Amino acid sequence: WELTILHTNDVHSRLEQTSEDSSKCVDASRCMGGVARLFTKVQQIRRAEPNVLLLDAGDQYQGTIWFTVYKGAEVAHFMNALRYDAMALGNHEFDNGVEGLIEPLLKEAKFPILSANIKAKGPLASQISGLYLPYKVLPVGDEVVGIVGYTSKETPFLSNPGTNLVFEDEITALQPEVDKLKTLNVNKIIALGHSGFEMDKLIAQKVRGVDVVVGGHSNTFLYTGNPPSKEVPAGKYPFIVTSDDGRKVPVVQAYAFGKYLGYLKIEFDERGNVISSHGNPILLDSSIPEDPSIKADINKWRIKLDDYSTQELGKTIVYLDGSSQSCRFRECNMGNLICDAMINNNLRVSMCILNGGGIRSPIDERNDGTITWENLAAVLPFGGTFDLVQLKGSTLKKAFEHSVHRYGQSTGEFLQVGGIHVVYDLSRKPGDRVVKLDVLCTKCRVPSYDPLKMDEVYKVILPNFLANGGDGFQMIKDELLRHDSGDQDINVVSTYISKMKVIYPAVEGRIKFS
Amino acid sequence: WELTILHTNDVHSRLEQTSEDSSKCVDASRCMGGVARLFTKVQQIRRAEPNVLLLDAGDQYQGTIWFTVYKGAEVAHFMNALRYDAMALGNHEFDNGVEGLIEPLLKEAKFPILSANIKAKGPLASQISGLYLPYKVLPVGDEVVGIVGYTSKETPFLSNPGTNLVFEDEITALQPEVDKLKTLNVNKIIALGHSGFEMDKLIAQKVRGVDVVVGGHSNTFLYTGNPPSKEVPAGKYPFIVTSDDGRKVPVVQAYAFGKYLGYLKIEFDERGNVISSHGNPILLDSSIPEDPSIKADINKWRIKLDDYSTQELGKTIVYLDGSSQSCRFRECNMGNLICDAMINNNLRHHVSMCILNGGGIRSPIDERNDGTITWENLAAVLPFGGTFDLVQLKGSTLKKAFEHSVHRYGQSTGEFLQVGGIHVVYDLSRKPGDRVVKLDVLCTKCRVPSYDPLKMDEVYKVILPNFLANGGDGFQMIKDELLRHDSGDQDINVVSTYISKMKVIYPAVEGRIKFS
Ligand SMILES: N#Cc1ccc(Cn2nccc2-c2cc(Cl)c3nnn(-c4ccc5cn[nH]c5c4)c3c2)cc1
Ligand SMILES: N#Cc1ccc(Cn2nccc2-c2cc(Cl)c3nnn(-c4ccc5cn[nH]c5c4)c3c2)cc1
Ligand SMILES: [Ca+2]
Ligand SMILES: [Ca+2]
Ligand SMILES: [Zn+2]
Ligand SMILES: [Zn+2]
Ligand SMILES: [Zn+2]
Ligand SMILES: [Zn+2]
Repeated sequence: WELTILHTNDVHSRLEQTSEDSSKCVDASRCMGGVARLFTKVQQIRRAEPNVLLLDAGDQYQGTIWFTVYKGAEVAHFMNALRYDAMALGNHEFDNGVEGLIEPLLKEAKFPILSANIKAKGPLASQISGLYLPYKVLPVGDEVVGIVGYTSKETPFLSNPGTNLVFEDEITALQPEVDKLKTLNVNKIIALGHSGFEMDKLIAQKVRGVDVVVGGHSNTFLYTGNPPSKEVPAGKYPFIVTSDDGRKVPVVQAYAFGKYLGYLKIEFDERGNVISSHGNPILLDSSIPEDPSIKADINKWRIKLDDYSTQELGKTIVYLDGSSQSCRFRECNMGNLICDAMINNNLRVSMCILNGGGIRSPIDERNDGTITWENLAAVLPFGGTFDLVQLKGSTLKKAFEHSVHRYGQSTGEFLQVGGIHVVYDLSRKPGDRVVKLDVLCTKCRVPSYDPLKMDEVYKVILPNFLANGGDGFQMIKDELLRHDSGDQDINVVSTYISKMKVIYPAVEGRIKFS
Repeated sequence: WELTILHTNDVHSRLEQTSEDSSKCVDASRCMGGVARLFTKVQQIRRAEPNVLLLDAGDQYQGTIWFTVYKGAEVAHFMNALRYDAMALGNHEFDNGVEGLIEPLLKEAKFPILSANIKAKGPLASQISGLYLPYKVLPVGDEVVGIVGYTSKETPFLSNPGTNLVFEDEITALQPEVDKLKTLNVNKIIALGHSGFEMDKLIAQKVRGVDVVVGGHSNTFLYTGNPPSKEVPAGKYPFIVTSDDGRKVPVVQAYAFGKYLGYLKIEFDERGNVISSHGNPILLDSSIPEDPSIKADINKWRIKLDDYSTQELGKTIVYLDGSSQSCRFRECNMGNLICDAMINNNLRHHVSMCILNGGGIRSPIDERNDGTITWENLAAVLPFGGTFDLVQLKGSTLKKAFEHSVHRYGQSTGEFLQVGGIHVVYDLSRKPGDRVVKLDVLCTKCRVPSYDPLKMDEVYKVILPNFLANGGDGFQMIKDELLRHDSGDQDINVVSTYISKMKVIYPAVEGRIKFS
């Protein structure tokens, strides 16, 4: 018995086709992704193959003005038009609180929404009953396939789920669900969820009964053979994990932003054991036509976003690299621009820290350098503030160690900086990787970089998200000596670009590796 | 027979009293120098000692809006009121060309103006004839004292003396003059000139018959004992040179900007040989009152200078270090500010690299006056009225410019480069012309700018002053090897427009220049 799995993850409000770097589509002839194109490819597979499932591994919420304006209503409408079979909750599904998940998405979706490790309590428990499920048993031809869902246990530190939801350990909560399916004679089981590639391999190894793992969160690109675009593979597609019960478990992910459609063909025996598997993500480029009916519908919804002011805030003569491949791994000029904008607005304090997890999109310079509100909203969508904090040298050293404590997994805590020169040695054990930390003096007439002192006190400008312990920055929230509310994030950056008129941020050696 | 030599050098238009860093006077209670205070000190010494000479070793011209507006007429007027006995020509006396030296200074000074190594040719020979002299024999009581002048051989690369003036080697030109003085029965000889401390010491050692050397140009601070202010001594006052003809020759200098009055008391024998010498520069601080007559006259002349729009151009929240002790020796934030203003103004109407000679940065700016920056504060930093131009350069040409930048490091010369979009590391222990150990530059043929090592065979677009594109400060490799040269915007206007745009400025020392 053969099953075809079609899968998307971390679409992040890319409803329309985009530029290859997943920023706004300008040169339409070379544009990729979007739901209109995705529908054409999905229909080509469904008409050719008998047993097909279309799955989403979370983070459809947040990314463009489509979500700023429609707040998830666009997600339910277009995922329904594409006839997704199941979706697992991501951390971004909680960005507008529980109320912002229930009303636009859970009540309007015509497909099951899954998460086995999220438990509701108090008054909310009765209100959210049946709105999301731990699993779904789906008929596929004359057979049945069990799909078990999971969501990152880190969601309370990344989003707004509130106090009436408990995030259990993924492996602990998934085992009673898989066991229940096996007692119900469901021999084919897919683990679909949003925790990242490292947790996906752990679920494949330790959750007895799981046949295939379909994940997201880490924007992992897997490929077998010569890759078709700029994404570099982290391993082969699928990635094979040998479980603790000696079975080969395929693990898959399909990058992010709807650029690719994941495609895996599984050969099962009569007892639901995986005999073999093969496939690859499919690049959704201009050679695949956008579906005419979906496009016409996308255009109708686009009218409300078209009333947004298309006025030029300013110009860039350089590419503004806000890609996660850069800003979560190294110094990126978008990070330097925002940290310099933060310092400049406040002086109208020489040090700045900014998590890569907060930088959500790059900005292209080829459209006569024009920067609009729409371009900026995709970079800074959370509506947070840039606040003043007083920190000890020891707290600052702890935040920089946390910045790289699990380097290489594409996590949000990596820090972009202003008025700070940091050197990291990744060969050293976690918590002892900062080899050099020089900061700009304040008690000096002429500013210059001096070694950080553990017993000294520093004034830093950072997002209110980090002062509140976001991205696991617990040492900031617990040890800060002062915290003053600042100006709105996007407004600080638009004001800076308007004053400067022409911007040119560079990678100047603020972050170095040994 | 006893003689007291009072001496100034590199006053650089500091007519009014200044802040101790020699920028604008704001907190008057702590202000120093100025001609009014100098007059009180000179008057105190003249009434105490019968045999006194007041000498200037050049570079009175250029430094503040006093020179922008009065163009040397303030120099002649106030040097006459102080009754200077003689002055040697400096490089800055040629900033407004030969016509700018002849009309307001040579024609109005009531004292001799000297230089034994400058020779006139062409039609100027007849025009300038006798306006400046190789020497002057001065009566001092019952005796006579010979004073021979000299000017830096480097002046054509630093100023505008023109094609009709020839600069000879100092030692070659001075010896025939000193020998002539001996035949004229002049047994006491002072060499007064503007070539720097290293040349002053060579003059003392090799020019037979010279008794004392009074110099300038290098802003050298000499002192015996504990110094009274922030200047660090380069040696004792006086510095003693053992001459080739077997004598002890004192060499003196008195820093710059009229902050100090050089004071040297000499004991001569009957044949004009130095028996002994002692003194020190006198710090002209608040303990010496300003002469009321000179002060009133200074206030009268300042009326026309206030007409300069006192409108706040912008604000600084940091000290703007444009001092020579910094910008001629290491990375200074005033240099970073100017190079950033040069790149920003050019990108307004892709050029990522900037070079700027420390010799072009003429004053710091203080942040304590509510951070206010005016046209007067700026005109003291950039007074030459030059432009910031676009040039195309080979990687080899740029590497050579950075080698020339540190080829004779430690003499406080102007060729040291301040940078923008460049990361340079020097190792001074190495031979000259092989001191540049690291040179990284910002890419231009990239979507994201980043630092990459310089390539000898590569071609770069640099913003620099027109002065450097024309071989100023000895940058012959720039003038001779550049591939393109476009005219730019006025230097001072580029910096003021940037400050007005930014509103609040805070330049830092970031590690653009490093030493190994
Ligand atoms: N503890 C805590 C905590 C404090 C504040 C918030 C505020 N908040 N409510 C919903 C979304 C946001 C929000 C706001 C701002 Cl300004 C953010 N910058 N980055 N970032 C982000 C989002 C996703 C990932 C993935 N990995 N890292 C991430 C970081 C942001 C989330 C949330 C939680
Ligand atoms: N070769 C040649 C050459 C080319 C151009 C000029 C222009 N020029 N005419 C008079 C004064 C200036 C002038 C203009 C500008 Cl913008 C200058 N920046 N620095 N600097 C300077 C002056 C003094 C010292 C001492 N040491 N280094 C110096 C450098 C400047 C002089 C002069 C000569
Ligand atoms: Ca199975
Ligand atoms: Ca003698
Ligand atoms: Zn995501
Ligand atoms: Zn996620
Ligand atoms: Zn001088
Ligand atoms: Zn000079």
